[PDB]
Amino acid sequence: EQESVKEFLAKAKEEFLKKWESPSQNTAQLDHFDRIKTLGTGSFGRVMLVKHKETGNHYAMKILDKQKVVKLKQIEHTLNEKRILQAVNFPFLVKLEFSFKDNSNLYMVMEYVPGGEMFSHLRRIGRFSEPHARFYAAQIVLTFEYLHSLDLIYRDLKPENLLIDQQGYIQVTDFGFAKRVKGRTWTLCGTPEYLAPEIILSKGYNKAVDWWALGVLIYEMAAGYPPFFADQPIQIYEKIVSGKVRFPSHFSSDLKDLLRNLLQVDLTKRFGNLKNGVNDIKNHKWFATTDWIAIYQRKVEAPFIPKFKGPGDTSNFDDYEEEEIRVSINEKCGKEFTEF
Ligand SMILES: O[C@@H]1CCN(Cc2nc(C3(O)CCNCC3)cs2)C1
Repeated sequence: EQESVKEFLAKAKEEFLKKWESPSQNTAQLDHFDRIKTLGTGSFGRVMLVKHKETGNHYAMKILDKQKVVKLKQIEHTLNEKRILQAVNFPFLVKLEFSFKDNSNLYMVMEYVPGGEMFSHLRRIGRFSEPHARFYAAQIVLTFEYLHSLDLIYRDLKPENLLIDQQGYIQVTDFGFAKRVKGRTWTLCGTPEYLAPEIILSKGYNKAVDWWALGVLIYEMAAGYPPFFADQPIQIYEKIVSGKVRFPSHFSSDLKDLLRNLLQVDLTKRFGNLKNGVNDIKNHKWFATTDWIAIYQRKVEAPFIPKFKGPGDTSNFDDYEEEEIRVSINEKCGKEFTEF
């Protein structure tokens, strides 16, 4: 690669390792914030819009229930998420501003991106044109180049995890399955439609699973639906391990060729995992119009800007039952979460 790219990545790794080896802890508390609205909810946590009482700034606060984290075998995953987020720095990653814990919960306080999830915009418009899909895909290619050079795998790429910001660019959120991996890793995790064959088959796997998931994401952005789907997960998995993929006739020949190389069932033949690494993707014909430096510098005009009224507008997120943030009078699971 050009020495300027090599030097960029060498410094990125130096700065990551310094924060990785000495993580920040305990940098706010719950009563520093006013609760506004629930933005999302899952099996062991939720994300709430909050406002800091002294500065007036808005944030997305992820709240994880310690007891549910333990029951669902997510302890190490939640420790990975916070340790990685407090150590990374890249234009297309949502920034962690504070973290802390109390008797009941773990808290990660992230910047609030008001434009909504890419998933909502995709389903409202139907499908993105190839230039629009390519603008987003270029940001993911650069983000994975950064993460993989730090020995990090992301493991949850899908449209719900890509937020659209006030300039129309992507912010990747949700590091719940991200991990530092120097060789292979073995946990079964991720969303069925996006899993690579080697995860489904219980093999030791590597960063090539993120490049498979980028093929699924680019197909879904340009078609409007993912390439492998079915009513039951087991039927999705049969489709994935065949890798049989039919493309819409409106796909360009260059898009089909890129996708056959990202959706390659043999991980040793998959683009992103060959001798030339990410450069097989950056130099592919489907990306011939992409100015990689201009994208990184945020100098390209975006395909659209979300409609919203201000930094606290929630109109691009959906409505959930509003539940208490209860804090037990007694400490739960203190040992398991000592390092958080
Ligand atoms: O029963 C034994 C006593 C403690 N138990 C720890 C566990 N670890 C998992 C992991 O999935 C393994 C891979 N790394 C992510 C977490 C599931 S149970 C195992």
